[PDB]
Amino acid sequence: MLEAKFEEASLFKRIIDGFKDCVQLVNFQCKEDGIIAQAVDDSRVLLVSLEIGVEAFQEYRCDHPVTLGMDLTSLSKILRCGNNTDTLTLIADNTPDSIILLFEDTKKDRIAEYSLKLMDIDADFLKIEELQYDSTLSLPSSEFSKIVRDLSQLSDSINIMITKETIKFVADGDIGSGSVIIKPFVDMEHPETSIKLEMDQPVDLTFGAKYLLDIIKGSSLSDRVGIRLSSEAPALFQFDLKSGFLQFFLAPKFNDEE
Amino acid sequence: MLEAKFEEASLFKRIIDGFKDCVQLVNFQCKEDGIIAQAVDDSRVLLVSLEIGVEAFQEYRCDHPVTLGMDLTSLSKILRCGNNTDTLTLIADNTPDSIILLFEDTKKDRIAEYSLKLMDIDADFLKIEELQYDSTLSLPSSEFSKIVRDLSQLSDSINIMITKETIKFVADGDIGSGSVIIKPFVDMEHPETSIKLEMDQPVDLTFGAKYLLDIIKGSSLSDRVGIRLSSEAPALFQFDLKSGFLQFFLAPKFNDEE
Amino acid sequence: MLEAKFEEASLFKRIIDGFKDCVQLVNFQCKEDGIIAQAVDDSRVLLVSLEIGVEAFQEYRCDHPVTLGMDLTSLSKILRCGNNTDTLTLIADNTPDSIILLFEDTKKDRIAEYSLKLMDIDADFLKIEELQYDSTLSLPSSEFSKIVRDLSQLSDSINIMITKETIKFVADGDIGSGSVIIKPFVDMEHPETSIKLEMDQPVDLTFGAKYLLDIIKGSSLSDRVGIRLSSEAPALFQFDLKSGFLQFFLAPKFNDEE
Repeated sequence: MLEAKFEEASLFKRIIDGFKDCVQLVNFQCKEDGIIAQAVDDSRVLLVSLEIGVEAFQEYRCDHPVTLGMDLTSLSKILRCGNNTDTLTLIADNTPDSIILLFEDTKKDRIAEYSLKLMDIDADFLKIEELQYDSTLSLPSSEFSKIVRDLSQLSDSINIMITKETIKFVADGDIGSGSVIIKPFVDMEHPETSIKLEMDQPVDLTFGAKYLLDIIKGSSLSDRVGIRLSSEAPALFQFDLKSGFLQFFLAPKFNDEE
Repeated sequence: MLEAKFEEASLFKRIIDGFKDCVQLVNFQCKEDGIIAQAVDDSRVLLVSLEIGVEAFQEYRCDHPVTLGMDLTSLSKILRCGNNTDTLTLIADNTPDSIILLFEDTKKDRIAEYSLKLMDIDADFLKIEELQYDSTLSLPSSEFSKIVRDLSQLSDSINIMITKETIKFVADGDIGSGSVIIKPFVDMEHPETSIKLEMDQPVDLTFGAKYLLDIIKGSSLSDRVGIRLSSEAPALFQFDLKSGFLQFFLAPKFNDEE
Repeated sequence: MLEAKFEEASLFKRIIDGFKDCVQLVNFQCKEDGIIAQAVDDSRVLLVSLEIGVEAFQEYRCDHPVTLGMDLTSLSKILRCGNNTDTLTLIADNTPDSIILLFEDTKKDRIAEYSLKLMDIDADFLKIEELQYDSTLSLPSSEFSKIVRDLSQLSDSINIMITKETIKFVADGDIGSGSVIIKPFVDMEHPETSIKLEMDQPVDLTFGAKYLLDIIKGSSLSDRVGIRLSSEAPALFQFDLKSGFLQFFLAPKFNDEE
């Protein structure tokens, strides 16, 4: 069973836009403590992991863990109906064939009620995140977006190099090249702008501009993105929600991978 | 002869945008009491009927019913010059080859004067609207636009079902389906939001999302669209003007038609 | 050597957008009194001539005339990083292979430093502007833009006819035709709106709508464009800068040329 309704349909429409783009399907599933989901591009280098806590729903009941996959573009079309304030109510029975998305106006005039035929995925969820990542930084999300779009002009691969007290994005391509370089610092004038960074061992990872571009669409969800990198493992970029989060595990380039 | 000038060129540029899109040509023609026009798509299921009363012109003289057809996209290009406030003056002689559209600034500096070569249509105007339509409703135009765009995401055909005190748009397609359902109601707090509906006999008509999408572009002309449906006849959607109107007669789907 | 930094990176990003579009390459070069540049489309009828005085830089040193060519689209990509306020510093050594464009935030956090591989052009600068042009006019730039976009709807060639106290743009095409006509006049209420025009001999020149469309993108640089026409010579359209300018020499149509 499943019955969950958000206050503002925007929140759910915001989140889904965050990965609607980098993955073809998403296998959603509700647990007693909230909703979670996961997706992997066909290119098999990008993993999307989502969690919306109960804390984010005005009503929520998942009395029996219903797993349900579905095409994202199809889900986005149904979410276009959005109304970003008028109540969105996910509804899905015990063993569903389609999830019913129900929007209702502030009164009872509009019964916008869509049903989206679910997909069929042979659920193989992955737990690849790890305990210790070589380096860990965070920074204003939009600062990060700029850097990622910018450098992706020059090259198809952005290189993220982290050394002691120095974070350096560098794109080197054909027309030329360029590199943004930032340093950790505080700002109690609005601490959520200060660049936090710990580095257990300096790291140098190169990723695909393509994918990174997708990963920054989660910026419309948080004030600060957090990036953790590991030499022997996909880097974990994350954006926090009011209860829950949205994380993208991107596999660093071998020479391919991106 | 013909000499008609609107106060704000916007009004005429607004109207023409309303059907510029769903028809290839329009056969314009002036009568002593105003200007009227009609168009039918090549697909032969959509009829556009327009009427701009004298009441809407600052000057108007049609001393001898000049019928003049013309391509819409071509007319739209000439209307792009629009200036939405600066005086547009339609001018066309007794037996014209082209209509002269003249814009002049608030003084005499700008003589924007275009001439558009008329087309040649063997005028066969149609009077297909009828006395009694099975059901009749009206509603905020934008409410209607939403419903039409929305449902057209799911399907290529929107179905409009009208029963006692229940108006229900339903699109059922491949990714899934969905239906908006509204009920008649008043609102003296701004009566032009209240949903008026009379139903002599309940009706169930299915149309083409494609066409309906075009029909809602007339929303930029009125606060409320009016829809009248008939079992044995094209549905009449209309948008009222300050003297005159703009109506689209769309032929309900057999299985084809849209 | 070369080291020049603008206060607001916008100014340089504004200028380059002005011709980024109508030319493939630009051969930049610094002289003791400022920076200048020139470009010619492959179509060989449009010349772009630029000059940014020292007066427009917060710092400037060109101790040895370094000529450097470069692709514009590539330059525009690097200028997208723009930040329109944060300091852009052009840097190029004595005999460069690439120009380094350096943006820095208001503090020292962001070292956006790009390098653009220069091109290789066998510099043949042209001095084709002349002493006396048959007619000379100026007018609000945006007034001019309108006229140029408008008429380019009807035709592929705009004709500029200048007679005593009458400036008349006329496009005559297939769907029809149209002509804007203006007259010289003063306005001490904001003199920079008054249409200045001297005519030593009346002129009638026809140009390519295509090119003229490009020439008006320099409007985002000045309040008034200035057009000087000559029977036996490319017309000179210009936009003035705070020290310097931007001029486009367009070759009038023979029947071809545009």
